[PDB]
Amino acid sequence: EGLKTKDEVEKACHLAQQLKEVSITLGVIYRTTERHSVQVEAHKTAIDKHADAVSRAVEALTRVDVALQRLKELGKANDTKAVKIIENITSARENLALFNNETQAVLTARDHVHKHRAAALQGWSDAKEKGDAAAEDVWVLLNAAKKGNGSADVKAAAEKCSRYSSSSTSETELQKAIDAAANVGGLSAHKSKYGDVLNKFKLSNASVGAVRDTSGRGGKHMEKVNNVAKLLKDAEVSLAAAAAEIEEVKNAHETKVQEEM
Repeated sequence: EGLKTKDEVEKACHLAQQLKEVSITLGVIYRTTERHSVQVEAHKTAIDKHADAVSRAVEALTRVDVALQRLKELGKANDTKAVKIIENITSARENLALFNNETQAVLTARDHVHKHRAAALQGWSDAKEKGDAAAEDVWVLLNAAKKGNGSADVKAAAEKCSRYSSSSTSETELQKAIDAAANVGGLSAHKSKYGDVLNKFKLSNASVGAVRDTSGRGGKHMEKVNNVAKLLKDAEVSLAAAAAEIEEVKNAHETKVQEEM
């Protein structure tokens, strides 16, 4: 089986084009992930800045919990001023837990973006390696079809065939080309090669979809980070006051117990 009819030549031509288009279309699709890498890196910087900016609030909250733990040890954590202080600070405690949780979610999303991007890249590279080589195999038949005992129409079609598709490929178009070529004896020797090219295309493309979805979830977590970071910073002065007050309460109960022993 060489390509002897115009129909066989055209099905081979279209396939060779689509296989060669795999690397070009996938590079285009891959390049859409760079904006997501930039976004996640930007989230990480913003988180590091928020972590600095909230640290005085966090320090005050730690001081409060330290003093409360000591009041609980003394059996005096039911002191009405302690109770009042704990009420006053509970929203900030809750906001700190949310900041920790949403920042973690942002950072996991960041990790996942890079991982999906690395897989998209490797998928692209495998797809190109396979696609370019399978297209070369087809071109053996196409070039042979320019000469010999095929029809004049077969030879002319082979002469006309360009290396390149005029538009982007896709899972559907590549598969369409492969399926059309299933009818053609000489091309059928490479069927498994064609399959593996398509599988790598799918994998790369799916990884790019995962980058985009992951990055969208990341952004929504980051909005919550930004909201709660501001609430913590805003509470910093009242948290420092609360820490001093409960320290005083705790110190009074310490000295009452010392002086009573």
